[PDB]
Amino acid sequence: RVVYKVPEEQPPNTLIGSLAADYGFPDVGHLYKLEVGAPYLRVDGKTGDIFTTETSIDREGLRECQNQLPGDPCILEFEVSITDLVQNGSPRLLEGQIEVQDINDNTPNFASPVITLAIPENTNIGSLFPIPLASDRDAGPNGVASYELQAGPEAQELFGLQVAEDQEEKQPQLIVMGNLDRERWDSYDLTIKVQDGGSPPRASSALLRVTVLDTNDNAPKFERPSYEAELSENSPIGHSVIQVKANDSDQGANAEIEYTFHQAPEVVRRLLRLDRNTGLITVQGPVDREDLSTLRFSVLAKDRGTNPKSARAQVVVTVKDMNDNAPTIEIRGIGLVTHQDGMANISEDVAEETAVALVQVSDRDEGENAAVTCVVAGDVPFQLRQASETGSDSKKKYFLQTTTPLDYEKVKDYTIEIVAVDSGNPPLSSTNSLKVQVV
Amino acid sequence: RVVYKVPEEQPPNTLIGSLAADYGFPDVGHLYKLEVGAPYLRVDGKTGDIFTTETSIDREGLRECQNQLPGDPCILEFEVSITDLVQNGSPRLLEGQIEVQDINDNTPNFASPVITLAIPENTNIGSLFPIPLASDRDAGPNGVASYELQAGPEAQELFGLQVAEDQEEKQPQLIVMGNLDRERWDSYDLTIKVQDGGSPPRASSALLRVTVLDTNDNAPKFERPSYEAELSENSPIGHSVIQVKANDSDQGANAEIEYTFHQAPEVVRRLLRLDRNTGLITVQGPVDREDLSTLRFSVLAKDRGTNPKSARAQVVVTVKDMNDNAPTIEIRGIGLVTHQDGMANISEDVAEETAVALVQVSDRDEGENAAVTCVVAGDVPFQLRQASETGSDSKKKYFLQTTTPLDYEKVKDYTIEIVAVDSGNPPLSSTNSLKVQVV
Ligand SMILES: *[C@@H]1O[C@H](CO)[C@@H](O[C@@H]2O[C@H](CO)[C@@H](O[C@@H]3O[C@H](CO)[C@@H](O)[C@H](O)[C@@H]3O)[C@H](O)[C@H]2NC(C)=O)[C@H](O)[C@H]1NC(C)=O
Ligand SMILES: *[C@@H]1O[C@H](CO)[C@@H](O[C@@H]2O[C@H](CO)[C@@H](O[C@@H]3O[C@H](CO)[C@@H](O)[C@H](O)[C@@H]3O)[C@H](O)[C@H]2NC(C)=O)[C@H](O)[C@H]1NC(C)=O
Ligand SMILES: *[C@@H]1O[C@H](CO)[C@@H](O)[C@H](O)[C@H]1NC(C)=O
Ligand SMILES: *[C@@H]1O[C@H](CO)[C@@H](O)[C@H](O)[C@H]1NC(C)=O
Ligand SMILES: [Ca+2]
Ligand SMILES: [Ca+2]
Ligand SMILES: [Ca+2]
Ligand SMILES: [Ca+2]
Ligand SMILES: [Ca+2]
Ligand SMILES: [Ca+2]
Ligand SMILES: [Ca+2]
Ligand SMILES: [Ca+2]
Ligand SMILES: [Ca+2]
Ligand SMILES: [Ca+2]
Ligand SMILES: [Ca+2]
Ligand SMILES: [Ca+2]
Ligand SMILES: [Ca+2]
Ligand SMILES: [Ca+2]
Ligand SMILES: [Ca+2]
Ligand SMILES: [Ca+2]
Ligand SMILES: [Ca+2]
Ligand SMILES: [Ca+2]
Ligand SMILES: [Ca+2]
Ligand SMILES: [Ca+2]
Repeated sequence: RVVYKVPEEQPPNTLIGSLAADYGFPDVGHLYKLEVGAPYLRVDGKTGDIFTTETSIDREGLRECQNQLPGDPCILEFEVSITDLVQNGSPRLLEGQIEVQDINDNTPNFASPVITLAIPENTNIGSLFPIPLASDRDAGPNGVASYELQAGPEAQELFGLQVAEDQEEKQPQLIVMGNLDRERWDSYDLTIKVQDGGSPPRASSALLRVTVLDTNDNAPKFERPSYEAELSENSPIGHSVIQVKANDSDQGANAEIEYTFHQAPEVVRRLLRLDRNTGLITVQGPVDREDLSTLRFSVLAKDRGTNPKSARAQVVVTVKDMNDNAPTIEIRGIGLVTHQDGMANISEDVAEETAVALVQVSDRDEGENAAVTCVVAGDVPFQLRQASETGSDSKKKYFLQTTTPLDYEKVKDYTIEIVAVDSGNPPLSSTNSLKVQVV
Repeated sequence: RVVYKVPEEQPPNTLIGSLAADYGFPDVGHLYKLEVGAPYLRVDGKTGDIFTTETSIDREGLRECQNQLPGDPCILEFEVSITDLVQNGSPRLLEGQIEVQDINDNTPNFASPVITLAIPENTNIGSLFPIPLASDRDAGPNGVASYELQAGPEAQELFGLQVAEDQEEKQPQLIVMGNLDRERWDSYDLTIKVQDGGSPPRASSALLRVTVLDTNDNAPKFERPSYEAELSENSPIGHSVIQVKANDSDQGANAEIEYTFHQAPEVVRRLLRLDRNTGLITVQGPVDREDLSTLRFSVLAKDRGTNPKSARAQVVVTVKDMNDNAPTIEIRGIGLVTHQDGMANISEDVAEETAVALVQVSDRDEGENAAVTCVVAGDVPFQLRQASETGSDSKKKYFLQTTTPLDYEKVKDYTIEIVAVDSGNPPLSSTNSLKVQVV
């Protein structure tokens, strides 16, 4: 009817207590038989002495106390029946109770010998991150008592050990104490150590890995800020113009880049295609220099981050000239010489070095492809003389003057064909006529 | 019945000849009427004098002599009838003939005031190239007599004027006297001048253009002889590896280049694609560094000439490592400790710092992705000690030794789980077990 406090895991045949403190007398005509708790306990039979056995009483692994709360003790009950050896025929039944005293026979440890914590790279100082707890099958001071953060020099002054001391359970926590930057270090090796509070203390150690996640904190940047390239007029579709490239220090989709035309006039969009993945600018239209000599635009690199960061680069492509236009001869009336549908009305009186018509010839190409030379065909008395001076210009003009004295009778009409050709390869030629009619 | 030689284009009423040399007498009872050649000739009627008219006799443009050969003269016949004025009733019929003497009234000229000759750029010295002839409506010395080649300084000492003097006709010819090279000059401006042989002489001048055709005499050349590039393991299909570029000084199809793998092992062909037109090498397979750390090959640029000229360029791509392989834990028997299906048979006698098994852990990645750390899980009396020294190698090995004194009774069997993790981002972990059974 009284309780007996006993340590667990005692050695066999350890005296727990004597019922001498109870009502019976020592070895006095009473048989002490045990009826309950047979596996663990054992009685002297003659005396009221209780003893242990070779089946060690284990607080941690005994049914009676498995799902228990911290405050409650581990109890196992027993029933010792005493029968008077004087043949009196009425056994007494003494109910008894054992409170198992705990002892530090279990080590605290973590579910896994390694722990992986994931911390965004620009988390503000003071941020907390929980660590998986260590469990101790023991109770009281023999349970989890204190953690400790063992880290290297670099890791020190970045991470600290703060512990929520909530009566529920020890909550360990990693406090961020410095700025992280995945583009500098993306892995840290901490070591966490746990101990229990009974002496001598038990301990465990798990490796705490801290990897840092990527934030889109870096925008893309182009190899060089601006791009130059040349491209031949009338190039074949698919011909490669230039390749633009930018790279981003981030990781994953925060560094995956896509290229797109930024503020490109329609005229350029029609003629150029920009492969968004490879950043390759190729031709997709008729590159005609005479329409546009040089095309300018800016390309945009955008990383695939949720809040994507941009980057701009200027690019200019100069179009190299091709000889795809022939010279053009125009004939018009100089001074008082009216022209109409390619005809002229002249008298045979003013006949020497007299300008009849003014011819201007011009070629839309560049340089040697517009270096035009012009002459008069056949045998007709009309010289082409240098009209005026534009320097060394590609377009020139000539006085179409007379070289002979004319007479209405012998010569009646004319048909003059002027021929022009450019110094190209292949060369291009044009011809234009003029029927000077005399009166 | 006699012939009369007369120049053409005479002035009207020019005395050609008198029939006084014939049988009749001057103005003696004979009427001289003209019956043939009315348009051009005219007779005095009283005398036997023949005269011209205002319809000028033209050798060049008269029907009687159009399709004639050089030797033949221009003839026109006439019939003068004489009737005796003494009423004798039997007219005599005098047949006569005029040979038109030629005079230099026509200028030699070319069909076109400009002539375009096409000369391959590496034609050997001495090669001949015909020039269109000049035509002269005149005949004899009044016809084409001599050409002349008027050229600039640069053109001089490259081209000469040689003339086939075949009795058929003057054949002008341009003789090549120096090496041409379209990659140096692709256009030349000669001037050809023709004259006739009657004095004063007539002349014409046509511009003779000489353009040079392209021969595939230049092979392509790469921007730089060799190419380096980096490429991340397991890159997405289509990702741009590098762009190779070569250019050729020729023109047209002799400079159009196509790029193809030259002597590339199949392993590289499976993983890389080379766009033959743009020369862009992109990814088309699983880039696995552990299979090949760096891929080397050579690319070929071939111009589209009929006899195409080649160009080779070496290229090496180093594969950047990714953490796509987890560490591997192997457990094997050290010394006299036989292992079988992950078991061991040990006695509790040798118990302190006694190697039970040998563990070797290794990661196929590189650097931090193979920087492995290894530990023992849970609470079990077995320490991992540094087995031996490979320096700072990525693969390590540990003695799996005992840390406590064992006894067959209290401890009966074990299950040890070794855990390994690499210093990657993300990190990869592996685990391997070993059931050491005691006897
Ligand atoms: C994004 O692109 C830029 C520009 O290409 C990269 O920066 C460049 O990286 C190369 C490779 O290391 C550097 O080459 C270095 O050159 C110096 C001499 O200039 C030499 O001493 C080194 O041994 C090395 O060969 C280059 O200097 C550097 N340029 C700049 C302006 O930074 C950048 O690395 C790329 N991004 C990533 C994530 O790789
Ligand atoms: C085929 O590609 C080669 C290599 O890119 C071209 O040769 C290069 O042409 C550029 C453009 O003129 C040259 O730039 C020059 O640089 C010098 C200083 O190095 C500067 O003083 C000049 O004003 C000019 O900017 C470059 O030097 C030259 N490199 C070599 C090795 O020749 C070549 O032109 C291309 N083929 C064709 C037909 O264009
Ligand atoms: C020349 O005069 C005729 C006569 O009326 C006229 O029809 C023609 O248009 C004139 N041409 C020029 C160029 O003056
Ligand atoms: C241990 O001994 C048992 C007994 O036969 C045997 O079956 C087993 O294979 C042995 N294992 C080792 C690792 O020696
Ligand atoms: Ca216990
Ligand atoms: Ca404990
Ligand atoms: Ca305990
Ligand atoms: Ca950062
Ligand atoms: Ca980042
Ligand atoms: Ca980014
Ligand atoms: Ca054009
Ligand atoms: Ca052009
Ligand atoms: Ca032109
Ligand atoms: Ca007149
Ligand atoms: Ca004539
Ligand atoms: Ca002539
Ligand atoms: Ca003549
Ligand atoms: Ca050449
Ligand atoms: Ca060539
Ligand atoms: Ca070529
Ligand atoms: Ca791989
Ligand atoms: Ca790898
Ligand atoms: Ca790895
Ligand atoms: Ca023993």
